[PDB]
Amino acid sequence: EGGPALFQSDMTFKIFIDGEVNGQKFTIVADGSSKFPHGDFNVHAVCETGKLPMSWKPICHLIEPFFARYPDGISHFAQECFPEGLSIDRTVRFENDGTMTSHHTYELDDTCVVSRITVNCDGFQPDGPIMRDQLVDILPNETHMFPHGPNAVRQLAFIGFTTADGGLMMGHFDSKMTFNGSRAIEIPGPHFVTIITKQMRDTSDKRDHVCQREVAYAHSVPRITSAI
Amino acid sequence: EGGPALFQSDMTFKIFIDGEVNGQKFTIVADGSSKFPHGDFNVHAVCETGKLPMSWKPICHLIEPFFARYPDGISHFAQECFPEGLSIDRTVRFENDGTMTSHHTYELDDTCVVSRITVNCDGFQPDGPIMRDQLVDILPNETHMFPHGPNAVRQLAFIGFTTADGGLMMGHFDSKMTFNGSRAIEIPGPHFVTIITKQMRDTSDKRDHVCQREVAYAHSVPRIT
Ligand code: NA
Ligand code: NA
Repeated sequence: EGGPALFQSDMTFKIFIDGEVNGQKFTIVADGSSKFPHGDFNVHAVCETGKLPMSWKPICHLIEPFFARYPDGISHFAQECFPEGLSIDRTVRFENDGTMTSHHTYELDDTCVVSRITVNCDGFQPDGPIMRDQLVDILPNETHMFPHGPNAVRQLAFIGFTTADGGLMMGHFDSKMTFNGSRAIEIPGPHFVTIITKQMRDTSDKRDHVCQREVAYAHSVPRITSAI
Repeated sequence: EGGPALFQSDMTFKIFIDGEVNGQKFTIVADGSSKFPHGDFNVHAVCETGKLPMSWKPICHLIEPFFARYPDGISHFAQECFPEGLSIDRTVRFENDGTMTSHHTYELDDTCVVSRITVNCDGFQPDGPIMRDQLVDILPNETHMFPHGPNAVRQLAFIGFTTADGGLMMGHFDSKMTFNGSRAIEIPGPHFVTIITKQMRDTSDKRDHVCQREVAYAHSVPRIT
């Protein structure tokens, strides 16, 4: 198409995140592999600035939409964007807490996808559960994909995180993916991507790091053909 | 006898809506029925005041969470609320347009659930697709249900409506359902309700007559173990 044809290969990825939270700079490098048919892959992410100043949990969406698994009959926008690439502009606004704003660029180097992300995490509560590292898991969710003009798609999500006291920190996620090239590209109709995420810490790597697994896949719902 | 045991049969409902959009007052009355196991049901609505002064599409969510079909390992909060009843306080904020704020109460009379709702639709664009009636389809959604303390559940959704010119009007839906009793109630863990809606214009004359069908069912999504 021929972006989806490229993704019939096994691929690797590398992510460079330049971040700040409340004025304190951080750097994360991440890398991984994803074999066809994709939709289930791990990432190894390391904080290169010593110790991450906030919970690793909200970093989950920063550390590969083209590795989601799409069925027959839904257009896979992120994959169609290649070989030219795509950018992402994203907001995650946490209730009673700060807002993460990011800019993502993706380029293809043969079968490696290289990602550069700058993120500003501002207005975060120093005595809240993100900065106190009191977030215990990431709730699986049904993200909503929408056409967004001729060259973009918008992803909306409610991303929950369970707190150590058994409460819930809710992030309002709004992400626009934009095609970088001049050709016309097939914009999918409204659909969903289900995303399941889990982070783990091992003795393997001694650096501050997570190993995160994501299962991601697209689906539609049966439409109803009359009101009887 | 309480909760889901009250919903094992065929049931009816009646809805009274007291509304305004940009200060224009309107009244809707609606009824329908829902047969066990529920999850697929019709409503028939009439604007008692004549012509609806806005699109009927954003009214879809006002004109029955207890008629969603719940499977066996998810507690069906809205059913569990009965006989005491349930309230809903809900906002739907539309991008580049108005906000609908509604307050619902639900009461069970035998096998009929009666609903009384006030809605305030404020700040709507007189030249936007809501007020100009240029919304065509209601997109299906995956609404997100969360526990919300020991007596409530919060439902979050992205409710989109396509416009005639192929655009999208997006509503941010935020809704709290609260038990009005003193008994301890089981609060379900995080889950989803899939909702598929279709609205039909009916033979009207003096009053708008609209029919709506909704398929709604709960499901809960993998975890990684
Ligand atoms: Na499509
Ligand atoms: Na449950």
